[PDB]
Amino acid sequence: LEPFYVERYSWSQLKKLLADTRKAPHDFMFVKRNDPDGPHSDRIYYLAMENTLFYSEIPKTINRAAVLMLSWKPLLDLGIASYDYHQGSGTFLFQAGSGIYHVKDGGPQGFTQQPLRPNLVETSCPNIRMDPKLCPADPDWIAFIHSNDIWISNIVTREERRLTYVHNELANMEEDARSAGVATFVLQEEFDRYSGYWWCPKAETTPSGGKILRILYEENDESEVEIIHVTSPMLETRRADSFRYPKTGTANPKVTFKMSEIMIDAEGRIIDVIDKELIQPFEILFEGVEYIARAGWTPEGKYAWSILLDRSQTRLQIVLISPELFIPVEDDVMERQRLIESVPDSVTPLIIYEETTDIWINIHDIFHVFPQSHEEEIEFIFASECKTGFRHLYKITSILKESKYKRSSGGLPAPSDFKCPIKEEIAITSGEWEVLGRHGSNIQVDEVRRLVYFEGTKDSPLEHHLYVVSYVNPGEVTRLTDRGYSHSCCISQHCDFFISKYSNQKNPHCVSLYKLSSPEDDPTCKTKEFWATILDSAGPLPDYTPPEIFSFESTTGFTLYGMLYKPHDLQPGKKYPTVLFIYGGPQVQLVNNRFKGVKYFRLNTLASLGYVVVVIDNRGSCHRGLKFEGAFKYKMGQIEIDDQVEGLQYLASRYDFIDLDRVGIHGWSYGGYLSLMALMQRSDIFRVAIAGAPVTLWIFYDTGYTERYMGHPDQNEQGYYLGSVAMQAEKFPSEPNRLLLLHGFLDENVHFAHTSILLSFLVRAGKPYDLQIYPQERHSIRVPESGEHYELHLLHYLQENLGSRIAALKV
Amino acid sequence: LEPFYVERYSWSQLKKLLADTRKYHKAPHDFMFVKRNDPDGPHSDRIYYLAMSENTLFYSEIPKTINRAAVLMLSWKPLLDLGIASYDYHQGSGTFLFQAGSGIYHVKDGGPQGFTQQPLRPNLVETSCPNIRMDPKLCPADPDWIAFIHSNDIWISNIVTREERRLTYVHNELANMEEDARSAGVATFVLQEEFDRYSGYWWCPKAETTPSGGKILRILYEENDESEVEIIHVTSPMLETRRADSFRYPKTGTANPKVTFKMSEIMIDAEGRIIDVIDKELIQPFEILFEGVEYIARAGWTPEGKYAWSILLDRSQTRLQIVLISPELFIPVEDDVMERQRLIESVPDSVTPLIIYEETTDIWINIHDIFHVFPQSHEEEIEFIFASECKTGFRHLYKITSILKESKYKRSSGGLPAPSDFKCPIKEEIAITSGEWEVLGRHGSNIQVDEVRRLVYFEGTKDSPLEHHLYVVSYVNPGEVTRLTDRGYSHSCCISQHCDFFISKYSNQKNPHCVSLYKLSSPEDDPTCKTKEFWATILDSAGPLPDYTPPEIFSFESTTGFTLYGMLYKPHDLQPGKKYPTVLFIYGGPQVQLVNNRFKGVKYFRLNTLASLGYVVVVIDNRGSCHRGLKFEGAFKYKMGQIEIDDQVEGLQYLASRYDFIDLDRVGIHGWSYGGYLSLMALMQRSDIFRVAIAGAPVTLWIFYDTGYTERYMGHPDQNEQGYYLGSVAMQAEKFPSEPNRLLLLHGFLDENVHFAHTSILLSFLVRAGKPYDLQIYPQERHSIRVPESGEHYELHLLHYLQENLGSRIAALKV
Repeated sequence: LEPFYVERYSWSQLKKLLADTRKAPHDFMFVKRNDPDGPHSDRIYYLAMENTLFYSEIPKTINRAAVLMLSWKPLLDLGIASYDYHQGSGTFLFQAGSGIYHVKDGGPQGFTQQPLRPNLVETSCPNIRMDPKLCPADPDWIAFIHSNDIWISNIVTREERRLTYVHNELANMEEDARSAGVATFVLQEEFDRYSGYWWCPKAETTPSGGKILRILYEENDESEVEIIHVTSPMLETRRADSFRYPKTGTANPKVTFKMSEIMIDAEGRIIDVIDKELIQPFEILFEGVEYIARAGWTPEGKYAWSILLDRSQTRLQIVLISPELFIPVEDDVMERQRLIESVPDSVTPLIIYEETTDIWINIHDIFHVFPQSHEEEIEFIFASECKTGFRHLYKITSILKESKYKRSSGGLPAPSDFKCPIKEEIAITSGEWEVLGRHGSNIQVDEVRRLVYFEGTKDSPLEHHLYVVSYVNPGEVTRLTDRGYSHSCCISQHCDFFISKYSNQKNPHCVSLYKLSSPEDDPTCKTKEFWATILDSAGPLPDYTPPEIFSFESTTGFTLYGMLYKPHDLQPGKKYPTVLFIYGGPQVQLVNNRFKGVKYFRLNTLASLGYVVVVIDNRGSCHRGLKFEGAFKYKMGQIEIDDQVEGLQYLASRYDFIDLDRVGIHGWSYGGYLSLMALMQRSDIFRVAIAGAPVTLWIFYDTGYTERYMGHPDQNEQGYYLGSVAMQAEKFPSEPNRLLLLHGFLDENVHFAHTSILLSFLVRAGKPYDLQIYPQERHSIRVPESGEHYELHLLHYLQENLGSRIAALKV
Repeated sequence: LEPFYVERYSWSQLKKLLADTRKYHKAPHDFMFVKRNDPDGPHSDRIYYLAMSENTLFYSEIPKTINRAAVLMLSWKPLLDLGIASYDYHQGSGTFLFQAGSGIYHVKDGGPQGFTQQPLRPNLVETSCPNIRMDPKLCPADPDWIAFIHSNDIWISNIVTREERRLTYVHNELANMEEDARSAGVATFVLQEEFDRYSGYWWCPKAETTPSGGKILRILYEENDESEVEIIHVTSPMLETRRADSFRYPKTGTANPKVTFKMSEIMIDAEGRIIDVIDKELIQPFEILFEGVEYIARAGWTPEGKYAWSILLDRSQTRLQIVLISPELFIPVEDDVMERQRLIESVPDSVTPLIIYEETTDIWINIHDIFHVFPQSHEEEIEFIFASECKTGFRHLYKITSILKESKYKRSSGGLPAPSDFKCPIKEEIAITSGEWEVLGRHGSNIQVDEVRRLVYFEGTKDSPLEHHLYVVSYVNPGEVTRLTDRGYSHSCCISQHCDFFISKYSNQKNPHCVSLYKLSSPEDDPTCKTKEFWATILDSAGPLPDYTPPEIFSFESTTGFTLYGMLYKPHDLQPGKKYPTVLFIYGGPQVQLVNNRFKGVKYFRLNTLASLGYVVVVIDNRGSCHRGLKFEGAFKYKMGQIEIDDQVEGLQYLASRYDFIDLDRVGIHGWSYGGYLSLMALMQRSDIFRVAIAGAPVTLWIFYDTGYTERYMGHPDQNEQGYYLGSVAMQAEKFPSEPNRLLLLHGFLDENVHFAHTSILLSFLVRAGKPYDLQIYPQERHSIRVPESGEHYELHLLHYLQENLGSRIAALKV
């Protein structure tokens, strides 16, 4: 064998090649036409290219010889991120820039043929308005956030009112702290729980003959949370912004629950508002809870629910919270004494389902609730990894029992006093595969036919196929998407059509509309049909040779998957240099059968310079159950590279053109962390390491993430020590050219402190580094000029220290 | 000629190279002479001084005669037993006062109670203060009393009655940064970094006697209000915490601190106990009495304690004033408006500030520590000696006499004073020195005045710009400036208070720093004439250092008119036929001369270590440097960055003709602070000359630097749009090389002077202009690199960078 060498370009010549070589539809919704005679069945509304609202028409019959391309009809007159709806009126609502707008299409006021004009919601608010949500009960009321407080605005009467008076926007950060109706830093980053207020879909009637609308919300008080100083984006000022960051082992925000009551008289104006806190403290009612993972209302509207975790995140609880638990707020001490006794004892919180595990609770969106079937029962579907070790739907019926705790007593509650008995727990699915419940995946639930649809890993972990099965008497799981592709699917609310954003490794991404059929003898059975196309493909894209997906049976008893990009125009005899992209952290799988030319376009660019690009999903990656993910608990850093080195040596034996005297590693966030761990642990295997936003020291990262995977720092001092590359600075090479550090100077998530503190110890260890800073970038890179420079320095750094003979000369 | 290429060592090898090279390796200061007054005794004087074994007070015995056959070494008798930066002394009682860490201690020696023959135990001054007590000062009138600062307020403490008392209630320590930020007795950031004025309060040297038998002491003090000053954030040394400390930094063009004089009258009874302390504001605002003044440069008191004096600059630093301020100008602080109005009218209109000297210049005023007031001979006049470049363009001594006239300004009348209303007439202004050379007045250089013989001793550049020398001259009939120090060495000097001895710390390019005592005699026929004699050695030289070839001081007649000096490090073992890679070291900014006849082996050791590995090392002092007059220095006024490289190149090209071993196709440049600024400018302006540029803590953008410096040399930003733009490398990022392995930035992450945002914002524009950089951060370091482990890693990454991108053949291959 004789080593291949890559093109020694200049700096500007590399900028040439990048500069030269150069979003999908989403948020679908279905509305049927109520059309006695006419042709079209449905009219859908969705978001795509500024990025705004489109609509389309679904024909009742198609010429099955030809392929129907559906038309992108524009819904608006002239981006848009997330919209709301109310079918009973047709009332839309959405955000675009600072302003909020509304139209009508479907309901009592017709189907518009042409693009209807966007009518604005006017305001008496001094600041930007965030997170607009429609009330289902009243189609005319909406709610939104303004300076960490909830307002409501009426888009016909033009009547506005501030509901929560918590955040004093004139007072500064250090003294203020509180919020009401927004999620904190942790709950948005680590739990994808972006909103913090939820409308009630019903309204109680008053003695005057009107209604009372309801809004649930949490009240965070971040007073004990650590203040941290990130540098301000305007480097001109030479100042830093103070923002709250609950570091591992420190206090999280003082969470507690609240609820509103808006009396609307017969005319439609607000009578009088009542703001309501809990009957007792959050510590006493919900004992040992330290996070509010999700919340919302029952379709009934009688109970408001919330999923609640303990601090270590090893105890999920689903609790029902009836509005009769809340009382109005009062400064008068003995008036509240009277308010508490008038509320009964039997009106009590109800833990309808508790579960534990010695790994962790992965929080998911899936929680369908059925209408109140029997009197003191609640039928509901829920997902859980706890039982089998894999996420499966369990139909549960919990007895809504009167509590053994009476607050009148004076005594304090025991741990089991709000635990409901279980009538049943029917496992709807089962196996060595999971149901998906994050990133827009959930469950479409037919209640007449009594079915349930879902995404999962049944056919393969590499493909996210659509599946269907009954919830009453469950059994066989019917696949609804063609093999070889991966699918992020959306089913109709009427269960007759479904749309499937799909791609694979060779062919780019598309979208397709599909019709579901069902024999009239048997509701259970369902078959699909290729109905239409919403977006045609980009074809075998020019200059793009993808990687062939490989798997290998690991020495740890797992089928570890991987992507292998081979050098474009392959030379037998001449072995090539090798580069290894990586993330290998929780909540993320890189290797699946999907088009990796969109986001991972550069990997292909490296393949067309003579770099062997390899990618592996080590133990810890998602979509493969709790036991596979759970491998690294308390042991982040320690195992991951050994899986990568193993999977690399499978490619080394099979394909000997991979030169293991020229091995490079690169990644972002956790990816950069492992890239440092690679060079630190395996100096012998790995030549160069390029660390993007490296987590160098786990005591600096937030609670929500780190306590989940590593526990509380005090009870795992070694796991933190071993998992923190900053401590182990002496273990790095005494050889330059092998350690590049890349980091955004304004990083809120993986603080630049990680890099600076690592560098501090690297300096006193006497260890060389190379370093680039992108001073205008936060966590990722969200500016063209920075991104251009990153890629430009990446390819040149590899060229100068891995690929070409000048790099071979440096040793 | 064929190229030379340096030997490639690894990172691991060079670390050992630099370690071993350093495997080997503070002088005395703050001297004082006290007479033994022992006719029978063998010693005339005893000298006290600060030095290291731990920096502390020592002493030696100065004999009345010596064995002139051999060299007498002086025994360093330690005064103490338990770091002392500075110390105070009262001649009358023999009382030492000095901060040492947290505590403020005192001992007695050499006064009326005699001279000890062993160490003395330091006696702590006890305290109710929670925090560390900074800036101790003995009251000259009463050595029982002292003053100090605590949380930016003046406290006084008696060291026998144990009485303590806070004198100012300005800064409240429990309240945070933004909501408070006032101070009394303390010098602000700008006054310490740019003007080297470290104290902000001054004891009135004499005591007034009350009718009862007690006495009044006085402390003049500066009261600063930093409310309007820019609050800048720098990262906290505790990286652990991931926080940033706030402090006040007047950026170029922004608000400076708002200042004023205040006086504290301390009435003490006949027992030594505080009766009452009155705090006194000025009778009119500082804005009105001192029109135009931005900085209180220096302050103090006349010998008699009759007037407080003050040296005052306007914001542009073109106008300087010396103003006498009577204590009668200060009236008590009264909230009661009817009471104040009476206290205003109590003071006569005839009492008024006295601008006893005023001068302008179109270049700038360099502040200095030379100012000597005489005994008051005539009752409505004052004599003094002062230094100035404003007359000839070179810093010289002038014996000014000023007439303390009554002002035409009466406060009574109600209006504001005219610009000339406080200006005294100058009765005479005798020039004591003159020529194209300067007297020195900073970094401890100062005059000593023999008031009996009517002479003045001083340091200057008369013989050479490369050698500081002591001189003596009359101030009555000034003429022959007699040199006292021996030629061939440069001299930092100290003269005895009795003018019969002088100490020198001297060195030269070959010989390390030696410290010698010399005795000053005079012949009976002419007391104007003075002659020295080698009396003893205080500190002996370390002797020419092993493996240190010192450089040679060259010079060239520049095309700009001036005789520019430099230093040349020839590579060790020259190979005729082979041409070496060149490394240009630079500061090349104001207030600094690198090139002079001193031993550069201590500080600039690695310039030699570069030469031993086969690098030519050049250092040039371009137009802007100190010690060559104001005209020379002024060169880059409004033009920083624009002219310095032209001088550096010209010197480099001068060396290239005289020596062909300079490979001009492989030349690098390196420097710190202003050195790093010009190192960036070298690459930005002269790509063709300079392969690599290694820039330490570089000033990238002049609006981000402080008022006191930046406006001195560049004026107000509004008044010099172009000079700022052209002088700011951050604003000209597009003009950098697209070739990598040329630009290297170094910067201390915790820097207070040249904030790291200079470097970060340069990178911001280098990125969005697609230009490559290399970077090293030193996260535990401020402006200069302090921690030894951090310094070694800089020295290492310097040599390796030079090796891979300039020196060795692997660098040549990279094209």
